[PDB]
Amino acid sequence: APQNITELCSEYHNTQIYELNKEIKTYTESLAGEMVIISFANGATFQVEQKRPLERMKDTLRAAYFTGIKVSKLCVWNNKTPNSIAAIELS
Amino acid sequence: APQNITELCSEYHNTQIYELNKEIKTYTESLAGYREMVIISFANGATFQVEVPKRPLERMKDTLRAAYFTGIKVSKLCVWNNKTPNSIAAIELS
Amino acid sequence: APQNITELCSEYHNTQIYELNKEIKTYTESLAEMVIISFANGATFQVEVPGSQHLESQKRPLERMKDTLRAAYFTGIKVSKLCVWNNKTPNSIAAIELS
Amino acid sequence: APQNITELCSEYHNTQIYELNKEIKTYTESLAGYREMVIISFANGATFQVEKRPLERMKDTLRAAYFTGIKVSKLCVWNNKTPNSIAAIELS
Amino acid sequence: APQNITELCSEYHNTQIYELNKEIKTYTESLAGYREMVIISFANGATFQVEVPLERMKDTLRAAYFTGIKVSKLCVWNNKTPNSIAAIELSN
Repeated sequence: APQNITELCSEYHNTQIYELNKEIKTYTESLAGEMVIISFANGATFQVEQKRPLERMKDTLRAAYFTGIKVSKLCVWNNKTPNSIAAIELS
Repeated sequence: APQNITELCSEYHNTQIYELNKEIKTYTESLAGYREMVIISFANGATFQVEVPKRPLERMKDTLRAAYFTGIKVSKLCVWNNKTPNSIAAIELS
Repeated sequence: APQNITELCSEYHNTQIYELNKEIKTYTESLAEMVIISFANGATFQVEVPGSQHLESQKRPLERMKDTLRAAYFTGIKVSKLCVWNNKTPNSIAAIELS
Repeated sequence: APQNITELCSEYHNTQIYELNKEIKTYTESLAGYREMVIISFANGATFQVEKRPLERMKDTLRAAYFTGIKVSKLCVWNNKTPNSIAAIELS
Repeated sequence: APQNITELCSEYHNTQIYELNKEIKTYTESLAGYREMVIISFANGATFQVEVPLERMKDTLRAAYFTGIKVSKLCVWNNKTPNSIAAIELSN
């Protein structure tokens, strides 16, 4: 089984790794019958997107925001606007 | 999809942005049958709630409670202009 | 609609406001369900049971309230006011205000 | 209803109160399934377990007490089990 | 019933106890169908995953990561790779 985010990210289609090593600057959450958007100080902006796994990821990004912990890497779907998160590495 | 709260707000009917840039002064929660009511207010008196003008509603309530507990600044709210307290459609924390 | 705990409290039957401005001194939890909180003055309150108070009290909201009260206890944050039902002993919590 | 842990503990068959006033020294948990346990131990060797949603809640409370170093004041436990099974907890 | 992680680990088949006494250096979570994969790593390269929801264990590891609390021991199926976690002990 894949051992890290780079290996995991290769298993998906239309994805790439963003290496950020930064805390989340802005956290946005909206009712969508919830969409979650995060941005970083350099302006990189990502959205979340299944029920259960998506709630866990939304909780993780929310907690990261409130605690100011560093996001190391994201694996994202690059055919989406903003790009959609497949995996997260905190380190 | 829009990547900021201003444009997201524009996609709902009868909503507006309030720019706050301050921490929640009071957080109130009450039993209301199948759901809890959750009301927040700020130092200038602006009062807002979570209520549809399910799971996502719960998530919003938890975000506002966490914001209250931690004293984190609320940057913006997109709210519906229905009731006072106005219902929250979106939140931005920065 | 009501916009604060005082206005909300008047919508229920058999309630009162309790003015606290204190952190929770004692948190008690039992699985045989019951959550009880107490403050330095001896003021003691319980969380309601699902299906009580004309169905104003139901399982999922109560779980959320239990979460809030436990967080308040652990973090030492002040409870400003409670809206409490007086038809139970200890009085049971309808609403919580944190400030 | 009971107003404290002593009153509630008196309501059940084969329970007893242990007074601790100590922080949790060790927290152990296994995966959901038939072998799922949460086990807590204190400095003096005293060890307890949590044997639906009330069960979830109590496990969460113990885990948070460990993470934070909050003192456990009292436990109401069934002592027809080893480790004794927690019926109620008092934090103070 | 078991009273500690070693006794708990012996209720599983082909498990071992990996002693660590270290904080988690990296936390990775990823979307799969029906559940998220969760992978943790330590500074020495030791890498573990949660799999047989297993939501409680996932919550515990994430909280350990966020708070920097030490993971004392893991009971793992050490035939899996990365090894899958059956139980965790938190101690300092």
